[PDB]
Amino acid sequence: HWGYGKHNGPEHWHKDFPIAKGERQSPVDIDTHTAKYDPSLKPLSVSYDQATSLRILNNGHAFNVEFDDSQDKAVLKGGPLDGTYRLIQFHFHWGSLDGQGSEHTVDKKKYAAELHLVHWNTKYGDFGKAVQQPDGLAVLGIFLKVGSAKPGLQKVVDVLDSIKTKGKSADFTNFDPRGLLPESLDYWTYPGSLTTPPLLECVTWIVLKEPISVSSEQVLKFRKLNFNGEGEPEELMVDNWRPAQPLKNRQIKASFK
Ligand SMILES: [O][B]([O])([O])/[C]=[C]/C1=[C][C]=[C][C]=[C]1
Ligand SMILES: [Zn+2]
Repeated sequence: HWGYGKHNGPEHWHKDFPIAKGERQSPVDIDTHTAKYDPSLKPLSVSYDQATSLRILNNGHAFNVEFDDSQDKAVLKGGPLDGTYRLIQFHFHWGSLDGQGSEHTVDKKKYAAELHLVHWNTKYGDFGKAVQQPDGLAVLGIFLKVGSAKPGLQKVVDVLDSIKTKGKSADFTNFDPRGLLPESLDYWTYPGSLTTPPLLECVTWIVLKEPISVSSEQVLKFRKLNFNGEGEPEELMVDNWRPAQPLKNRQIKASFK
């Protein structure tokens, strides 16, 4: 019964998921002045040309665009990573207002939304194994700011009407995730966690410095989704973000400057 309400939101999660108060939780604030440039990170490799999207699902907390991860088709390598990480799904976190919605912050600034492209380390065989390991997942995080429309997001926005409520899904084949990336792949990286229960400390975070721009109309459509199931009182799917957690004994590294 976790969620984003007053009764069941982030401040309550520790009761069912004690790791909520752990040593490597996410998201965090990225203090740009304290992040250190690391000239050794190796180049970052996003290989999405053969991606095979399958379906879009409203899971009651966000919507997920799911991919075929039974073979190396859409993979993340390089940067801080050792080995090959397969794309399994992406989703977003967003606000009720344009000045909130991101999970990570940058010098305390919140963006309107944040995209998470979730990948798992192929050495562990399946995603359920990978989330048990400290280097199991690599999440590419991309900030969204409100301005000009993002063309590559529009196919997602257009299908949302068909998955308004929890448990609805729709076919979502032939979607190209390359259309959601910014120009630059400059990034920050740090070890962290899933930002929703079970909050497992299995993620190498790769947060891009450059946000993408989406239109007010695009993000308004996100906010028409429902957390509730069909035939239940309407609760708009907004403010599905976890706030920044303590950095503790971690360093955030920059790929640039
Ligand atoms: O850290 B997020 O990318 O927000 C969470 C991803 C996540 C994926 C599968 C199961 C539970 C959570
Ligand atoms: Zn997420």
